[PDB]
Amino acid sequence: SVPGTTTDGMDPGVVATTSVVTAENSSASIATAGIGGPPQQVDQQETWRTNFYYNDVFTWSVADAPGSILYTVQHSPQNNPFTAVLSQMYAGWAGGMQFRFIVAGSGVFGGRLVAAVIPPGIEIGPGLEVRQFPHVVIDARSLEPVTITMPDLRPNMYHPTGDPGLVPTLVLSVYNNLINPFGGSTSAIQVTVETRPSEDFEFVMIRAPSSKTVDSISPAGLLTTPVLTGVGNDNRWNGQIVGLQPVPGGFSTCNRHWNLNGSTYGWSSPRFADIDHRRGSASYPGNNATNVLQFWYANAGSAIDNPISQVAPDGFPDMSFVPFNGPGIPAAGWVGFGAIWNSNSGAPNVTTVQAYELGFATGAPGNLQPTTNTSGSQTVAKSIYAVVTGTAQNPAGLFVMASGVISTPSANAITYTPQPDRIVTTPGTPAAAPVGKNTPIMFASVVRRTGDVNATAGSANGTQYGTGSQPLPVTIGLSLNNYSSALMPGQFFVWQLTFASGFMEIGLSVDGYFYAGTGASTTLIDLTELIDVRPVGPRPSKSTLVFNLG
Amino acid sequence: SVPGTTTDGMDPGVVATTSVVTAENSSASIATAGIGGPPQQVDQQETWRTNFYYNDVFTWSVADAPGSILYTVQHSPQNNPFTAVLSQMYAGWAGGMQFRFIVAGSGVFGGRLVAAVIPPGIEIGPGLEVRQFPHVVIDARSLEPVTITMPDLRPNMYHPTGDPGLVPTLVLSVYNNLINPFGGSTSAIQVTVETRPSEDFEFVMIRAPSSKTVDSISPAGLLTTPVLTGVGNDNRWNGQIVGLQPVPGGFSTCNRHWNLNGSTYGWSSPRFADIDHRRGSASYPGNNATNVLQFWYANAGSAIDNPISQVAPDGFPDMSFVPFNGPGIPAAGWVGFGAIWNSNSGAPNVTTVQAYELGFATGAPGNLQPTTNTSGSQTVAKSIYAVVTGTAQNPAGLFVMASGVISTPSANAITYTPQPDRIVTTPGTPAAAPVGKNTPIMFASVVRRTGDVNATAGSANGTQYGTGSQPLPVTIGLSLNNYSSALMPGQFFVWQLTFASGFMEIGLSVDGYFYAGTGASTTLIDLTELIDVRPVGPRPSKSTLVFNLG
Amino acid sequence: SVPGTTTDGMDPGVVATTSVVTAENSSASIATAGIGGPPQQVDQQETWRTNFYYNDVFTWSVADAPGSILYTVQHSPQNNPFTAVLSQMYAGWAGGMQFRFIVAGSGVFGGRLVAAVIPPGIEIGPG
Repeated sequence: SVPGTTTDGMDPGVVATTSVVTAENSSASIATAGIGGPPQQVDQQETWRTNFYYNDVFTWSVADAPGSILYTVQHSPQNNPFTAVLSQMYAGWAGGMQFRFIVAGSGVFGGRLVAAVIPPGIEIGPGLEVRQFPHVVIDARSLEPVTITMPDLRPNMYHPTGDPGLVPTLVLSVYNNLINPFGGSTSAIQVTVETRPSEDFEFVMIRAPSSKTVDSISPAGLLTTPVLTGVGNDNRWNGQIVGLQPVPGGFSTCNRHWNLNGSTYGWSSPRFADIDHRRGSASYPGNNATNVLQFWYANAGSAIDNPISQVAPDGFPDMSFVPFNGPGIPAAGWVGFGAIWNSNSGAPNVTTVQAYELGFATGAPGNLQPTTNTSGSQTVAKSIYAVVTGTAQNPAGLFVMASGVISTPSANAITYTPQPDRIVTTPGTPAAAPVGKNTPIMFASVVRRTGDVNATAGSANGTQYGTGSQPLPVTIGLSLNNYSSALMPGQFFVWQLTFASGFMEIGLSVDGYFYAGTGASTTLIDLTELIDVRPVGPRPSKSTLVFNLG
Repeated sequence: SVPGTTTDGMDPGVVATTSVVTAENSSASIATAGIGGPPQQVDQQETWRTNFYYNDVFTWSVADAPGSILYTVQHSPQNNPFTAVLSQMYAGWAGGMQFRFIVAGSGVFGGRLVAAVIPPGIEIGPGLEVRQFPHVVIDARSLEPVTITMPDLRPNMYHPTGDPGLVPTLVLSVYNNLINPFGGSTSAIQVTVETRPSEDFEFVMIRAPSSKTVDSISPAGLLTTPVLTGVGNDNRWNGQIVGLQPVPGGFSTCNRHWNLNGSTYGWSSPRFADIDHRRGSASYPGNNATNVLQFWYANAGSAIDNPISQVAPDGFPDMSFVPFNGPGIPAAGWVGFGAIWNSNSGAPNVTTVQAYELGFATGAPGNLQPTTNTSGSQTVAKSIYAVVTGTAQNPAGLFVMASGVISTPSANAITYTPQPDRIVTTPGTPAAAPVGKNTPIMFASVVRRTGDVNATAGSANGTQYGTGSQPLPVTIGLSLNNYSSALMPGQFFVWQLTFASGFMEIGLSVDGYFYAGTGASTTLIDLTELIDVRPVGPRPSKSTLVFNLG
Repeated sequence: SVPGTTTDGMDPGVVATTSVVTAENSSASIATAGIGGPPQQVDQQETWRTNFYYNDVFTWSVADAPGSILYTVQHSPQNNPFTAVLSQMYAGWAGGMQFRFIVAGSGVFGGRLVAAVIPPGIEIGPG
């Protein structure tokens, strides 16, 4: 006698059936996946085939209305942790995948879930009536686990590993509202999904693992655990990613930002190299050359320095110029150590090095003004400390270093300097807009300033944060490989970041922006207790990513 | 009827037996690998089990004496490309592995090979008499392929995936000298090894792939194909690796150099961050403060800035100071843009920024001299262009940027600036010494100079090369994971770099240095036609890595 | 009793299947392709589909290293001349294709040639 309180790892539970799961579907699936050859990895006694391994956990609270979708998984071999490894050596897959749901509710709870297999081609999100499909209702007082099989409802003969095609989706929405009859702060339960390949799952043809690898079939390995803790940098400042800064108003980033289509709209390679431009004019104001401020400018669209785009040279910051005159330190600007070289020789001049704020402006000879658009604007550089003498040569050149610091009028720290109101953007880039409760984020980093060199994290003067849209390993991996057949528009690729106290989720858009679901919250995430980063796969865009740091 | 000229992929050929392969060994191997549970991935009709997949190719010339070892493979599941993928989801393996040799010689050739399975615990290298083991002799005129089985001669119950233990080795040495009876330039043939798991091969217990991953069990993924082409940088200059510079005299690198034991002997993190030091003395010579050269110095061993070692602050170059006085540009020195800040406020001073050569010296107040040893020396910085005024404060601070350029007296390029005679090294580091025909290499990179800003690769003035011991992704992956149970001392981890014309091999020492076999050649490798990088596994240190670029 | 020096047009020679020529693959290819209606030009007595016909001749130098691609063809009706003539006559195809390789080398030569069938989802290039 086995009581229902304890479950075996090979135990399915109660095998709840749906009308999408038929014998005709299974017989057709084998008889048409036979074009791949004999079925591979179909030994029925293997431990990866027979045991249920962890897929996800999710929270069902009493504040969830009926019809509200709590869980959504796509049919993929990346659901299981072992068919995601076996798909590295095979060029196709076909068949089903069971999902076991364990609802950890007591007998005093009430309310029900619902579980329907949505056929492919149907939009998944709010407004999808799960209860009007062929469905299975699951009580919150259920003790034995309930398993349901995903049939392989596909239009293809088999799913190729790189581009699978159209796949069914599985949704767990609220059938009946969860009730705790007491009332209080203990109004949430949890359901755990595990997964196991069905009796009809298979891989069809073998291929070399030195072919299209794990970094080209899915963007799961772009965000690893050492990347977000202490190794990976950001794509704006080349500093350690020490936080997540939510942007509730939304932003847009053009330079050094790669989408999932493997193309950028900005003017920089995926690295931090020098800014070097030929034949941009330089001048100095007034006539006397004592304590003079060096000025340099060149029109956008004329910098033949990149093989990608020629609005600005490589490594140019996408920061608007805050104007400043005289001995006044500018506030919140990209400032890097630079120099001016003659074009006829290539020799940098002896005395005209300084901490030059680099940026974009609209009118160079008269009043300086900030700008966002690149069309009609000009790349403009100007030193922030006094330089004795200075070049006035019109075909002159500018050489600034790769990384930068923060221009601050005082030693006191300020907010994060790439605010969305001052970010240089070409015409044509998409905007990171909030989708429901999800909001765009930028990866913060400790970037030191010219008001305090020794300013690090936890300094008593205050920490200075610089934010970039993507991590540098993520945009490095995004420029080499293509994920067009990995995420349709209207979807995220969601990772689960677990901390020492709670856990949270961020998702990657098709356009390349990261999305944490915090609502209108703007509090910076600590990211120093981050222990685990693992991928969970494609999820709908209009679904709130779970966020609880405690 | 099947002629012997064409071979099937499932065809073993002639199954040549050795006295190490017995029935008692196989029965013992299954009966004692049963402690892992039932055998896994033992379905005999799988395509990865039945087909021979590529392992290596090697050249047998007429200049090879009898007893000279041409091929050496260790018993591992990384030999096969499919048991290297299946070992990501299992925590052990046990059993044998067949090797098929196809000798592409005509009937007019002569000479023979020999093939013995060396038991574990025996040193592999020159002086190993293969022909006095139980062996199989293979003619060069052989047409049908010949296969021999590796028995799993192990002292353990099974081999754990991370630390396998002691394994047999397989050697293909020259039994009889290859003769071409004509005489000429066509004196070489080729033998190809393929590999296939034996009937007794198995994996024993399953484990989560989110455990110890592919980046902790073997250093195969540290050197990937995009790393060595256009993405990975070096650990000294943060520039694109565009070549391999052989060092026939040998060198030693201390800073930012990680071994396979996951420990460094230098003073930098695996990134390119700023140099920032508190309470190091600054001064200026003479009395007048017009066009004065700024001097800064601080004793080694006193920089409380790192959690690793305190000889120098983070990002400090391991370059000896070449002395220079007056308006004379120094030659071959690490020079980066820097400044001086007061310790009492943290504010960097307005005018004292310049291109400061950063380095090590022995005597600061009198004559400046270069140094290599860190014990008793001092970190010393000095600007190379004139600065109006300058700080003389004794608790002052120094802030230099991460990347650097090359100090050149003229616009003309010179040789690679980190020469082995000027590299700052702590007492206790190992030296990269040549082992036979193999010589240490440093990964070159296009690093621009202060004589020509616009100097890039292929410039008509001449290219400037800066060399670092390891690639930055390699030393980044070496600092997070441990490869102590992956390479015993006296061995390399060899990758096969194939070009558009030929191919060559580099190997990674236990101490962390890279080794290409070019002899006394010092010609820089082009590395712009590099198309493939794949790993071949552990090989003996005293074996010449194959090198032919055409 | 042909000596092997002379080969017929209808003679395959020695047939070498790698691992992907399976019987149930052919059965799952034949029954699937009825979505185009009745199959056309299916008569295994016609001389256009029983004889081997020239596609493309290539060279093999001693300067070619191992791994260098000598002849690669995507699956098409254009690999056969009569199938390429009927390809403009029809609007779809389904089925395999036998490739026969004749090596013009004497007994004094040495070296081998690998031949694999790549699955359709695999990008073919340098790596």
